Amino acid sequence: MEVNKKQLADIFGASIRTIQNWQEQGMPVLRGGGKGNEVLYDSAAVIKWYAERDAC
Amino acid sequence: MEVNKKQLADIFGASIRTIQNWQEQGMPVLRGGGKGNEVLYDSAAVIKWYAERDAC
Amino acid sequence: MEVNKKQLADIFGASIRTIQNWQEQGMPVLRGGGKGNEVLYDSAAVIKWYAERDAC
Amino acid sequence: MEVNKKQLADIFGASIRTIQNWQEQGMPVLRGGGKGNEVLYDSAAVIKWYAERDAC
Amino acid sequence: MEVNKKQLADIFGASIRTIQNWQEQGMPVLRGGGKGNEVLYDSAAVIKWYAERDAC
Amino acid sequence: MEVNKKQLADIFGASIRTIQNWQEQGMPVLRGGGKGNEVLYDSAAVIKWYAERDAC
Amino acid sequence: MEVNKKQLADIFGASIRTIQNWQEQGMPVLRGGGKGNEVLYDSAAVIKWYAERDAC
Amino acid sequence: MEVNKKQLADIFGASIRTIQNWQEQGMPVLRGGGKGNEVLYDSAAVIKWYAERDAC
Repeated sequence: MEVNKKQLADIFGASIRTIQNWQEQGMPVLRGGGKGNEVLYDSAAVIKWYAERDAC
Repeated sequence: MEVNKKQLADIFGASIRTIQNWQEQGMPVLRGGGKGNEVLYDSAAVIKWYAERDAC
Repeated sequence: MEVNKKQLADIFGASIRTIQNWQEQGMPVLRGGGKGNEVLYDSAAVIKWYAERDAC
Repeated sequence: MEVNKKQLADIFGASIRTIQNWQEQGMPVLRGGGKGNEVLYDSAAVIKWYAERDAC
Repeated sequence: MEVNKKQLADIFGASIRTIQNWQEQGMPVLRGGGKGNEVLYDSAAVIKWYAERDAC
Repeated sequence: MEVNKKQLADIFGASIRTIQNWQEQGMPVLRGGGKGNEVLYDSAAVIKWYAERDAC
Repeated sequence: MEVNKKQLADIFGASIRTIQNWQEQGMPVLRGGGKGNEVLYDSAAVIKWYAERDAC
Repeated sequence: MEVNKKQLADIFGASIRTIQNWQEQGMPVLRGGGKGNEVLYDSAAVIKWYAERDAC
């Protein structure tokens, strides 16, 4: 599902700064409008990204 | 995040049948009652369980 | 007060499925204590949530 | 005992999200460590903090 | 979580004698299965009991 | 690529303050975000903007 | 020897995820300072625990 | 801002030695140069590095 940074953090039971550090490490982001629009995330793709970090 | 089966499925980009199927394999359930009760899930704990299943 | 889903729907004169909607929309839930006892609610907090829905 | 966020949550019959919310409210942390090692908690110290929070 | 007497003491950072005295004062216990299974505890229920001892 | 202020400054071999100064001078921003939203930049767009500014 | 989590994984030829699950299973941990110092391990103590998992 | 070792220490309310020790621990340096070059720092990047050090 479509989530904002705050909603993503809550889904992971994590800090917002925990979210931002993951972004720096190549964590996927969705879209918006270009200046005047919050960063959006696909929870499914973030979960897949989190999982493949330590997949064999 | 505390979510229902439909929400958890949305979060994972999965079918409800996949969530039921994960539960049968031992996926953690947060307070979820029995009868007259919808089940609540810890999205964060289900995500933890997910990654550790094919983790190294 | 400490109420279950049945008691809460009762207090709101609503269907249980309606209570399940409010939960999916972000309505506050207590911390029961695991997959043994039901979801619990704080009636006071649910009322404030209900009221702050169209408080602006 | 020394536990991770998921264990502390299991111990309290709570969500991982509830643990994070408690962390923001001043809930004691044993080994926050540093980005590289997850956060460790003193279950005894968290319980003492929980009990002192709604006590006379 | 489901714990034995030794695990519950460690969770409380306490003496097993401390636990046995809580039992006498009415601290909640789980069930088992006729000769073999030790006394089991719901950590969540025990914390709830610990806190209610002088809650407002 | 989509980067935060620190990453952009790292990419340019510049201080974060120079990035803020470029922002005030009309450097393109990708995700302005709400509050609690960090600012996201398009590295490719900031580079094009950089080259145009003293190009002949 | 005294090692941090990254160092113990390398000693074991393992992922960080593997070390964390062992911790969850009761693998010994040292002490520190209180949220600042990383989790520390006694390699000797950890090896004894690894071996005693199915020593006769 | 771009500041020298003495300025950064003053900004942090810290000893120059602490700054050196943070440098050994991986703290970002801006204009480092070689010899006949004193070290410049991005105060904004050092602050970010500081906060994420014991952040969740």
